[PDB]
Amino acid sequence: QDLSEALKEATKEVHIRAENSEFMRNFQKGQVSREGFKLVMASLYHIYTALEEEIERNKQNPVYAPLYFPEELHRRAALEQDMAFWYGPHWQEAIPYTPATQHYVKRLHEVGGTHPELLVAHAYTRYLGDLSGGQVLKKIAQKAMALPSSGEGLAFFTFPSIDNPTKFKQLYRARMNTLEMTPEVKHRVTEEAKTAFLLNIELFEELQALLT
Ligand code: HEM
Repeated sequence: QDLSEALKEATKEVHIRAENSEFMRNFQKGQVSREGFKLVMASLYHIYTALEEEIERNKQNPVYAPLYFPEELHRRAALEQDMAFWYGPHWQEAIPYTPATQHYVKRLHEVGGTHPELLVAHAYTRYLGDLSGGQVLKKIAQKAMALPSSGEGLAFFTFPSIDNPTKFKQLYRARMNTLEMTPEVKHRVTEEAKTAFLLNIELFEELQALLT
């Protein structure tokens, strides 16, 4: 069984739980406000910063290299633009760093520094989601908060280097199947992907609690 299929099958149930989390449920209803959106985007800034820092550390490592797509996927630069938009010129010292966010970042550095062979699980969970449900959220966010089609404030959800996300995802899944794979690595990677989904669910549950 190819890794791409193993990952889809391994995370299909927790995905349902994540897509139906209270924060996302409200988001999908269009009940997202500036305060809530700033909280999640600021948390993603910390998360993607840590993820991409570990990706850079392991870009030459064969256990990850085939999936090294900085130009097409990396979000840090986009998030820095969004942070300046939502938080202003001094966003660096204005944005929050919640406990759930720190926990996520913590696991990211553990994987990147000690278990690099599992890094693919974390890139898969965030990036492929960004190119799927993330595109739906972008549309909802634009309508709910009156964000311009010009993209300001939603740079994170925009991939100017990917003409067709559907096609890119297929390329990505295929590339995931070229990584050196053993029963040991395959089992652990699917396990870490489930953990990645849980870290996201816990972030959303936390943010929702902070807002309510
Ligand atoms: C906001 C609610 C969500 C919606 C509307 C949504 C919707 C979708 C849809 C329609 C697909 C299928 C795309 C395809 O076959 O190419 C998908 C795939 C995916 N989603 Fe979500 N999603 C949501 C939440 C999430 C969350 C919170 C995560 C984890 C951060 C996530 C990560 C993924 C991943 C990793 C895939 C790719 C699965 C695969 O093809 O192996 N999604 N999502």
